[PDB]
Amino acid sequence: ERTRRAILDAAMLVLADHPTAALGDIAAAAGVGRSTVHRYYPERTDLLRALARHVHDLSNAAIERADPTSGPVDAALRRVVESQLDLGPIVLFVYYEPSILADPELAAYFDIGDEAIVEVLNRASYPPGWARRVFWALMQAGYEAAKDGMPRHQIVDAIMTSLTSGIITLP
Amino acid sequence: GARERTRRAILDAAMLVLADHPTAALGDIAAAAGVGRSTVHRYYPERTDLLRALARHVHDLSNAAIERADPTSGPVDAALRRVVESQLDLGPIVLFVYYEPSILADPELAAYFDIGDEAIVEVLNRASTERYPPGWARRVFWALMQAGYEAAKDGMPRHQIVDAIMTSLTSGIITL
Ligand SMILES: Nc1ccc2cc3ccc(N)cc3nc2c1
Repeated sequence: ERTRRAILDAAMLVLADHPTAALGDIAAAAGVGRSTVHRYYPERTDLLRALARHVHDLSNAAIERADPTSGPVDAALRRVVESQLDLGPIVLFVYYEPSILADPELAAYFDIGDEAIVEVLNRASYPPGWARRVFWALMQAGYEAAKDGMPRHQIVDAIMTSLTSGIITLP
Repeated sequence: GARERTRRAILDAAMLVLADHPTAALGDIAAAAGVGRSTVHRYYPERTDLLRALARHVHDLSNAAIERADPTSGPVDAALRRVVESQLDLGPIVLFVYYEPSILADPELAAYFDIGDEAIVEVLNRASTERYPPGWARRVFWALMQAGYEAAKDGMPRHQIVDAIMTSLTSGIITL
């Protein structure tokens, strides 16, 4: 379990910045040899799908830790947003690398975990499930802004304002 | 000519096939284009070459579509709606190519995507009575567009997606 964790953390750290990195680069960052990675993940796709699952699990833990239904909605959503942003740009990688969510099993797993965020967005309230889509869309813009080196506070403010007001105001 | 037509056939086949089968082999795309694997390799020697070409082509379509929407004609709300429609109509292949410069670590493709990418921002800013960090509006627009492509794969009707994107841009989703 420790070695598996070292490998997946190294994959997160490395692929977030260098999405085409060799398995050698990932092994080195984990403090292990290539054969080690191979023993757990025979093919790159194996590693990438394990990585995705691990990232989703960390995302779900951060949601539970943020405790979205506890206390005032504004402060609660900010806790959620801050801790999702702390995952970093690996999230963009996992959602956009074509071979990852192409697996139907993993795609189904990915649909599970954000029910409490949806509750809170519902409480503070559009086609079916649109609000949920918009929230994660704003999160996506947030990850890209973080990628540009924008400070977490300003991203969180931009997301919260976008949730309540959108980005333009029509005459 | 023949080569131009063949190139367009391969790209058009890639746009359809990869939107539903993101891991499809180059040979599978060849078959969908009605050409031999041998022929496809004279156009794109490796799959990754086709992926970069497709991404260029889609960015091209995106630019032509914004132009075709006459983004500055008439009431700004109706104009913005035309722009949204124009991009929604590109289809779910946009989900495949959006983050591709990053995915492929291809700064050249990133530079390609840059060209024309301020027009949407001009359209948004000139439809707004107020004044967010650099690039925020652009990124939100495209994130919402992709929520749109996803909703569309999930059976949401075009007109309803356009209404939702428009409402999200101009008013958000919650009240605190
Ligand atoms: N673009 C999207 C769409 C739906 C999503 C659903 C999620 C559920 C749980 C979780 N931890 C993260 C999620 N991220 C999503 C991102």
